[PDB]
Order: sequence, then structure tokens, then C-alpha cells
Amino acid sequence: GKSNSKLKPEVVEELTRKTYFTEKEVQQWYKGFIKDCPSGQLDAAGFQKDPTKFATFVFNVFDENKDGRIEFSEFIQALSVTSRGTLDEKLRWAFKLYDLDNDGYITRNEMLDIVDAIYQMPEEENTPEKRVDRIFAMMDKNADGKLTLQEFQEGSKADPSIVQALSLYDGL
Ligand SMILES: [Ca+2]
Ligand SMILES: [Ca+2]
Ligand SMILES: [Ca+2]
Ligand code: NA
Repeated sequence: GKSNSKLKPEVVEELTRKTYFTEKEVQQWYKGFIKDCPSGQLDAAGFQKDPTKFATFVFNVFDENKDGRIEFSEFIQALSVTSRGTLDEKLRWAFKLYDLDNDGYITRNEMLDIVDAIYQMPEEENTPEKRVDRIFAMMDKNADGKLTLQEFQEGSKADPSIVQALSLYDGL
């Protein structure tokens, strides 16, 4: 008598209120989620399914409570921010992605780890090192080798390409 094939009504209401989705959209996302992960808990191996490193970094941000599983509430809220969030919401989310040790700063090495993963997944951009050097030249204002949330927000907003990439809604 499986009890998690659909959401409880109160949870449909909760999740609709916490995201940019309609009730119908929340239920549609659950249908697909539970089909692909009947346990209701998506683990790192499942999320994975060369992209290994970057999928693992994204997995950790989806995993809000850090218990090694992405449950639906986590899945749908991450989808909400990354697909439909405002520019500032998406920037806060991206900062969490890059801040690997959750200390409130993105170091050069933290960023390098992410950018390498993206690459693993034009001469002046042909290494992760070059890409990071450029980002830090543009965003690190006190030259201490790390980005505060403010440095990352303001730095990102200065660059038209970054603004474009974070200003989409359902990919458009
Ligand atoms: Ca979790
Ligand atoms: Ca950090
Ligand atoms: Ca700095
Ligand atoms: Na600009």
C-alpha cells in the first residue's frame, strides 16, 4: 500500500508556496521524480545518471540538509531557484555551489575546482586556470584571493555574459 506515490495535500500546498511552481506543476514534477526514483530519495549515483565531478558539486547544493540524499522538497526548491529564480536568487544559489566548504568565501582554489569540473564535463580561455584568473581579476576587489558574497554578486552583475546566463526563466 505504497504511501509515497503521491504527495499529501498539505505538502502540495507547502511546496507550491515555497516555489515558483503552480500546484499542477509541483504534482507533475513529483510524478516524474517518483517514477525515476521510487524510493523518493535520489542518491549521488542516481544524480550522476566525465561529468562526475560537476554532478557531485551540484548534488551537494541540492542536498540542503547534507544527509546524502536529495528528497523531493530539496529537488523541487533547487529546480525552482535555478530555473525561475530572480537574478539575485540565482546568484545566491551559485555562490553556494562555488563555496565548497560553506565558509562564506569562494577561494581561487574552490573556484578552480568547479571550473575544472565544468571543463571536464579559444586560447585565452583554454584552461580552468585562465578562466579563474580572469574571474578574480574582475571580481576580487581587495586582492585577498577570495570572493565574499558581495564581491561575487557585484562582480557577476558587471559582466553582461553572466547576467544573461542567470536571467533565464525555464531556459529562456
Ligand atoms: Ca537531503
Ligand atoms: Ca569557501
Ligand atoms: Ca576579496
Ligand atoms: Na556590465
